[PDB]
Amino acid sequence: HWGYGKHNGPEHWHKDFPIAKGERQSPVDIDTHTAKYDPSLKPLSVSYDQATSLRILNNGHAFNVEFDDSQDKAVLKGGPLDGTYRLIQFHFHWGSLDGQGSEHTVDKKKYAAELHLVHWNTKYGDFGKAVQQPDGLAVLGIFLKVGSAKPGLQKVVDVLDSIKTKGKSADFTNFDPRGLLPESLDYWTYPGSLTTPPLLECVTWIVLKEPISVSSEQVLKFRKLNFNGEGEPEELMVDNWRPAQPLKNRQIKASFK
Ligand SMILES: CCCSc1ccc(S(N)(=O)=O)cc1
Ligand SMILES: CCCSc1ccc(S(N)(=O)=O)cc1
Ligand SMILES: [Zn+2]
Repeated sequence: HWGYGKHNGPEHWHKDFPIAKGERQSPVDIDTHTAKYDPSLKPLSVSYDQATSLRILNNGHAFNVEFDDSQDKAVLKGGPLDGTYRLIQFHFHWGSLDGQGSEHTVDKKKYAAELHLVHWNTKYGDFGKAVQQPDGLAVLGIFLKVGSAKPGLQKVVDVLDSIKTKGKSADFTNFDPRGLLPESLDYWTYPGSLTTPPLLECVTWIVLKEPISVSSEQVLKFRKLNFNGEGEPEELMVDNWRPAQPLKNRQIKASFK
């Protein structure tokens, strides 16, 4: 099965998921000088006041914090979007070292990690139908740099020891994802894909310019997770990022400057 190793990592994915070589794959390098300021872009509207987290899961690739998406509760709208997108889960990608881990890059800069808040377009009724559509998902991407701790992250960090290995889950209620946002909602946007198999070309990417800071100790705890299941040989969950893919026929637009 696919993963992030030498034998099953990003360069192999195309053999099971040939869309890996498609026309709108993610992530990409954001060349900030060539990104077009678009005065028609609206402010992003992030409405997470009624978000209801339920559980956190080690899926063998990353961990997902899941939300009840059965009502209209935690929604993303505006920005480049038409319509209303409901939060279903967030997860991260991170490195073995502070100098790598993000999926998107900014003028070839890698960040230590990248947060993905995944939302599906309510016009398609549920997530599984949304991923079959070109405007099915909106993923809000936020870079992480190492510096001062992110206090709103610590509840996630502390639960990680209970989901160390593939397939473990733990109740995770009352987690407020507003505590993971930077101060500014200035962003870049472009059309792309899921960054893991099945690599479906269903995502409007919205990547915030301002990173959040997390501490060295917080990222260290991400790196103690394991890609293996309980009772199998330990493989630290590190370097679970896909490298930048060809931009092909796409324009990255900026909401700012
Ligand atoms: C059960 C592991 C078989 S080896 C292998 C299987 C699948 C992949 S893929 N194309 O990355 O999904 C890569 C390596
Ligand atoms: C369709 C099953 C995969 S769900 C899924 C896979 C990848 C992402 S990502 N890393 O945000 O593009 C978001 C959701
Ligand atoms: Zn992701």
